[PDB]
Amino acid sequence: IVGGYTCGANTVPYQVSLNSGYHFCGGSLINSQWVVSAAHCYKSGIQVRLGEDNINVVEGNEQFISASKSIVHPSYNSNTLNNDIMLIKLKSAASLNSRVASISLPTSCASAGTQCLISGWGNTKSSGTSYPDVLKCLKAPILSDSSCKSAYPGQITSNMFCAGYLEGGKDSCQGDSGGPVVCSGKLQGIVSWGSGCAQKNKPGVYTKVCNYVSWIKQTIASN
Ligand SMILES: C[C@H](NCc1cc(C(=N)N)ccc1O)C(=O)O
Ligand SMILES: [Ca+2]
Ligand SMILES: [Mg+2]
Repeated sequence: IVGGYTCGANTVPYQVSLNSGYHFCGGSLINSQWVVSAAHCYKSGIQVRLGEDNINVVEGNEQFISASKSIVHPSYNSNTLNNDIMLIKLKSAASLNSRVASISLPTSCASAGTQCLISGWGNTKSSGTSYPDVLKCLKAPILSDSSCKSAYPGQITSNMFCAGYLEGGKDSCQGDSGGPVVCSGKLQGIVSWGSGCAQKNKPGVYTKVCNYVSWIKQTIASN
């Protein structure tokens, strides 16, 4: 997260860190056994880490659970990043409490101007590499479809939306990928891509979760 602030220990209970000997992507807990992340975050040997703040120190409240299976959307296109969504089933159900809780799926899509909370342990520098120890937060609004498409001509599909600031200085970044975009208590987006980080006229692009609610439910029900 670039230009954000320190969230505060366990203030974002649904945030998860995907770990393979190091933090490589974020994710969101949607129930005791399932996590939603980005399809481009797929890899074998994933350990899901819940209840984290400082990802380099065991502070208490952490729960490390292995992924039993990862389900990348069948129509995911790695060239366009269309359908950039993946479901991860936990080997064992997580113990839900005040520090580890699930986030609700949306019943309807969010409108432009809606304020959302984006979080993650991704890079905090627009020019260079600097990964934080603790979870970072950023309040950002969903942009109009017209501004999004004007910023990324011919690269925005119906399954994506832009959020952020056109002036630059505030944005999600590498490492935040797969993480949550929560608006009014609902998971509306997944950190997907963007041109660089916090660059002017280049807002972040996110997977539009409201288009996948039926797919998520049907997939979870059959697995
Ligand atoms: C570098 C490029 N990722 C870019 C990227 C950009 C943003 C953003 N500006 N909001 C968020 C997450 C990302 O993963 C890539 O993975 O190829
Ligand atoms: Ca920790
Ligand atoms: Mg990336």
